[PDB]
Amino acid sequence: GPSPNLPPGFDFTDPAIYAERLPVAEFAELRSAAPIWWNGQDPGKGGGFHDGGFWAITKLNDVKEISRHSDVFSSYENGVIPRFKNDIAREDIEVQRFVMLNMDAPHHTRLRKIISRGFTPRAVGRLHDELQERAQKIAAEAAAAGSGDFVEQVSCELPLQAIAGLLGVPQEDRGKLFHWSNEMTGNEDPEYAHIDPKASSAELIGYAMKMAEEKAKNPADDIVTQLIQADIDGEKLSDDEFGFFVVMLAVAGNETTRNSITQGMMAFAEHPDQWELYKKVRPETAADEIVRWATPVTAFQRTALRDYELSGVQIKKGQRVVMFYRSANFDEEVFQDPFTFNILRNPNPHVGFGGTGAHYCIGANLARMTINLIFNAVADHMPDLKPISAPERLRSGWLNGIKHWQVDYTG
Ligand code: HEM
Ligand SMILES: CCOC(=O)c1cc2cc(-c3ccncc3)ccc2n1CCN1CCOCC1
Repeated sequence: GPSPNLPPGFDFTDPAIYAERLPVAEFAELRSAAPIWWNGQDPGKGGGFHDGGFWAITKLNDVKEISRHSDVFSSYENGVIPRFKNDIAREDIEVQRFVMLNMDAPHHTRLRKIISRGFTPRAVGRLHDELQERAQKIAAEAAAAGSGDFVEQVSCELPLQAIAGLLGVPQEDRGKLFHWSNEMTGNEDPEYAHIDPKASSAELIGYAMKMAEEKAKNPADDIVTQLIQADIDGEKLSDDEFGFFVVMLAVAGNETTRNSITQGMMAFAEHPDQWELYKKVRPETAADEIVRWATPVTAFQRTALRDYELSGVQIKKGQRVVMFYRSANFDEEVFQDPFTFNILRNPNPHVGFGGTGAHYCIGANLARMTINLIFNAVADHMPDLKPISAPERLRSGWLNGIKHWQVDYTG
């Protein structure tokens, strides 16, 4: 049929778009008129990839099919981040293959099995009481300030305290850990143009290898002991593997959950009836609707290892496919009234945590618990908060970020 009604040269990974808005109408146009669509990229404008473009994947069922078929659609070949600075060196993309996220089987399979010791339901549930205490304090301290930046005073700290608590990081080191974590993303935004994620990664790995050495000497009530201890078949994280895991956690669990909190509260501000129902019932289904609505990871990519026919479209070996979770989470064929914010939506088969498959977010339930604890604390301590001014968005081609949002906690 006809081509989609998009501006000439539109690129759905363009950071200049996301600094201003989510391209919600453009995604809906692809879903209607071209659900799998070749997004061409001009020479030098591919965000670190130099292959002419990629396939835009806009439907939830296609996102799931790609995610299940990891034997064909590789994470390792080009990594899963679909946009960097246009001048990034290929070596700086390939160095990212040392984190589990950018590995294929069998290397990913081994690493995932070991790391799963650190994300058992018991390990995550063991954080519930401390994270609930920290959430209440964060909301109380924010409310006491009267007004301020909701992103910084409500959204930022609890995700970072969740990473620190999972890892057993001493309190005197958590300032350093949070700094390194915050220096890992956003470097295409002018506000963060001076951050040095390579230097931060190196500092994190060095810190993490020292922690691995020390925690072998004395096991503690952390997951670190379970990670670096050989099983019957001698499987464990080496010290440097633990380091690359910490680098991966510092990124994976920080600005993702943060942006679900900020955009969850933005949704509540825009849907007062849902906020009144939340305060009354406190339904934990709200966390999944908040993740669906916030879709903190706009997109991850894969690379075809062989020719593959997807929904009538011939994907060719070597081509990239970009899974736009932000489109799939509003797919009219899957969700009843996708553009209604409904905190009771159940079941909620969103792909905010990815499509079901080998790389499905291992921190999904830790993320949901963090969200539920902070929004209970917000409801307890600042039930009448009202926005002061519009959110400032993050210039990124794959992360859907809010840098700042002024709020009157008093109302
Ligand atoms: C709302 C918050 C979060 C969102 C939206 C999110 C989203 C995602 C997505 C989209 C993926 C890729 C899934 C795929 O490719 O199929 C992923 C993977 C991953 N996430 Fe999360 N995540 C969140 C929170 C967290 C937290 C809190 C942690 C840990 C503290 C975490 C750890 C990981 C790890 C380790 C992976 C890699 C898994 C693998 O490659 O096998 N995430 N996440
Ligand atoms: C060798 C250092 O490992 C990285 O670098 C790295 C890890 C990482 C993890 C995620 C991630 C996001 C969401 N869920 C799970 C994982 C995303 C990006 C990641 N990176 C790349 C950092 N980049 C920043 C700027 O440019 C250099 C690369």
